[PDB]
Order: sequence, then structure tokens, then C-alpha cells
Amino acid sequence: GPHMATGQDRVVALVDMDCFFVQVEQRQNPHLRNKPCAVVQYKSWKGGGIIAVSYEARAFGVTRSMWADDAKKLCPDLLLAQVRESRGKANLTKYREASVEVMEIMSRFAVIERASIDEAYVDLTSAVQERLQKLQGQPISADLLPSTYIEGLPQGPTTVQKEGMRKQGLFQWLDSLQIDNLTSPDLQLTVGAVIVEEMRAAIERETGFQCSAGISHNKVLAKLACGLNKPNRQTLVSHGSVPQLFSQMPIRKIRSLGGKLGASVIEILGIEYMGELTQFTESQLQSHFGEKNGSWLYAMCRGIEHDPVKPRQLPKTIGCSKNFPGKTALATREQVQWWLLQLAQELEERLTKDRNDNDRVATQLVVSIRVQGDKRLSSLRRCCALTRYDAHKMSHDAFTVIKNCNTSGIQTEWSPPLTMLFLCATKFSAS
DNA sequence: ATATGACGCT
DNA sequence: AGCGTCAT
Ligand SMILES: Nc1ncnc2c1ncn2[C@H]1C[C@H](O)[C@@H](COP(=O)(O)NP(=O)(O)OP(=O)(O)O)O1
Ligand SMILES: [Mg+2]
Ligand SMILES: [Mg+2]
Repeated sequence: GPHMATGQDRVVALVDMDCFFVQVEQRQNPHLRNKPCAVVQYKSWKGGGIIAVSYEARAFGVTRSMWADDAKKLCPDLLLAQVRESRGKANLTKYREASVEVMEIMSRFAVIERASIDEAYVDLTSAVQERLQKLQGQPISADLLPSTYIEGLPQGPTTVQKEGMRKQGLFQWLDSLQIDNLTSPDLQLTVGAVIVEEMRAAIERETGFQCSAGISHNKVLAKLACGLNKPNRQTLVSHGSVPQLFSQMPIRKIRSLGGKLGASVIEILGIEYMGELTQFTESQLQSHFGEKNGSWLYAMCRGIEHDPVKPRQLPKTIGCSKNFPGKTALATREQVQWWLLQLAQELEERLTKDRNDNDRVATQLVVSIRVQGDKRLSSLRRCCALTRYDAHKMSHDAFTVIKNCNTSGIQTEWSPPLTMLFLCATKFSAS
């Protein structure tokens, strides 16, 4: 009762760009706008692999990881943009740079944690408090929330179109707001949503890109909220909406529960939905999933999560990687050394840019490879000192640290063949 | 035969 | 350190 914390201390948002690489390509090429479109990587094998899909093309069933030749079977008018290729590999610079455009705009409103190339969490607690002093108990007009959904509303006893439903739920939400209570969690969320509308308007105004957002009390709910009404909309998930929302929410939809841990929860406990977790004690959950996971699950199924928005807008590693599938697996020493060089040359370019831009230098080089037949992402990881941003030195050091993995008795030959090379610069210090 | 990035475990 | 997990 009086002493049970409810996880309502923060306002946290997750902003995620809508079909991000497609929007980047559509900005650059007006002929792709308002069309079924996808961004494709390489070309020779089955037309290349799709990595981003416009919402018009999703309506035909086109998805990420689909081959372009297969996507065209679903959607014959599909337009395609190709990822740039440099040094024989995909080169993602255009998207990294568009990401920086978005992150710098968001960083004007609050401290952000970059969570992917296209999304960032926002700790809005301070901004909300400041905005709540300036408002001075004035009601929040629905005009301030033109793209906001209130999860769980409209409800109860009292319209057959999407936007009408949205507005009816928003009116019900606003009409129940205690606007005199500067500490009401629901009011704080609402003001947070007002700020995220402003943030998303600025992103769209200054970049042309549209995005979605979730606003809630923690990162997990904000991320979940964000996807509820993609694209080009934001969703507020209140603490009070959690029981109904979680009562039919598959466990795998919750961030970090999408893999083996979430599958074990389902299998060991005999449950399907996040809300069913409330029936177990914290000790029970810890007994099955370990001390940290059990505690985390106990709170999370009640909508409570305390992972902070870390103040970090820049990645902390800089890495280059390429897979060599099937018959293209690297099978000679010279092949391995040539591709390590291509990777090292792109890495040097990104590192040199990183040092001038962000006043830091990497100090460790991590070399990861995958051998043919191994289902793991990485078969082997070794590291060495990164002392000079010099591609030939880096590629040579990388070969040095992996070269003993070659079981071939022949010098020119590499065995077992390599299906992935990966160079990652890490352990940055200020410069 | 689908390029990366963060963090956990021992 | 080197591998395992989850993610976009
Ligand atoms: N496995 C992957 N491999 C390569 N690139 C990927 C990728 N997953 C995502 N990307 C790249 C391409 C993606 O555009 C970008 C952001 O990924 P999302 O936010 O997960 N998906 P999007 O923003 O496209 O659409 P929406 O959010 O509206 O659903 O990262
Ligand atoms: Mg996205
Ligand atoms: Mg994303």
C-alpha cells in the first residue's frame, strides 16, 4: 500500500524512425516517395537481401530479410534502392550520417541514449517538471497532442474510423486528468507526450524524416508503446494501462524476452502472456531464472523497470564486418588477408572521422571470425593493441592474431573456410 | 545464401 | 579474456 513503489518516478520516451533506410533513400530520390519501396543489399544472389521496407510495400507482404526476387513476386511494382558498396562490401555511411541528424535534434530537448542506428531513449523527467511550472495548472488541450494515442482508450459506455477512435480515447484521457497535481504520474506522462510531439515535429521539419514514439515510465514500456501505432504516431502507455495491456501480451514482445530466456519462461512456467507472471513470487522467479532475471521479471510484469537512460549519444565501438556465405567462404590465405585489408581500410576511415568529430581514440582491436559449419555468430574472438589508425597495420595485426586458427597444412590454403570476418575498435579514451 | 551494436557470464 | 545473448 503506502510503501509499494509503482515505477512511476520517470517519464521516458523511445523515438524510432519509420522504415528508416527507406526514408533516407526517399528523401534523396523523390521518385521513390509515396511508393512501395525497399532498400536492398547486394544484388547477384536472388536480387539482393532486403533490409528496410516502406509501409506501402509491407501491405503486399514484403519484409526485411526477404530476397528482392521473392519480394517482386509479392509486389511487382516494388521500387528498390541499393546500399552503397565500397571496397567490396556494403557501406552504411549514408544511414549513419542521417542518424546523426536525428540524434542531434533530439539532444536539444533532453539527454538521449542512442539505442540503435534509428532510435534513442529520452529521459524527459526534468523537461516535464520544467514544462509543468510554465503551464501553471492550465489544462492540456487535445490540440497539443495531434498524433498521440492513449493505450487502452477509448473504453466503456458512450465512430468507425481510425482517427476518430484516436481522438475519442484522447478526450477520455484528458477529461480525467488531475491537472492541479504537479506530481500526478499521468499528468507527467501527458506533458511528456506534448514534448515528444514537439520533438517529432522538429525532426520532421529539419530532416524530412517521420518517426514514431512511445511515452511511458521506463524504457521497456516506452519501446513497447512505440510500436503500438507505427508509423508516424506516438503512444502513451500509463501505469494503469499495464494490467489489461499485459493480460494478452505475449512474453516474447517484451524487450530482452525475445530469445532463450523468454522461451524458458514460457516453457518452465506454462504461461503465454506477460501478465500471468504476476502470480509467482520473486523468489520463485529467481529460482528458475537467476537472481537478477527473477527480480527483473517480478517488477516488469507489474510495469516497473529501473534501467536508466544512459547519457550516451555516440556508439562505444566502431566495427566493420562481412559474411562470406556458401561457396564464397574464404579458403586461401591471400583471400583472408585481402578482405581483412578491405575491412581495415573502411575502419580506418571511420576511426579517423571519429577522432576529429568526437575527440577520442580507440585502443583495442577485436578480431572476430566465423568458420564454415558453425551456427554461432562468432567462432573465435581475439584482440590486440590498436595504437595507430593505419589500415595496413590493423589488417596485419588481425591476421597475426587469427592465423593459428588455420588448420591447413598447406601455406596458401585456409581451412576450415571462413564465413565471416569482423573488425571492431573498442576501449576509447579521450583525445 | 541474411552489417553491426550493447551488455552478461565465468 | 573469450565466449554467450539479445538486439535493430
Ligand atoms: N538485421 C538488420 N540488418 C541490417 N540492417 C537492419 C537490420 N535491422 C534493421 N536494420 C536497419 C534498417 C532499418 O531501416 C534500420 C532501423 O531498423 P528498424 O527500426 O528495426 N526497422 P525500420 O526503421 O526500417 O522500420 P520501422 O521502425 O518503421 O518498423 O536499421
Ligand atoms: Mg525504425
Ligand atoms: Mg529501430
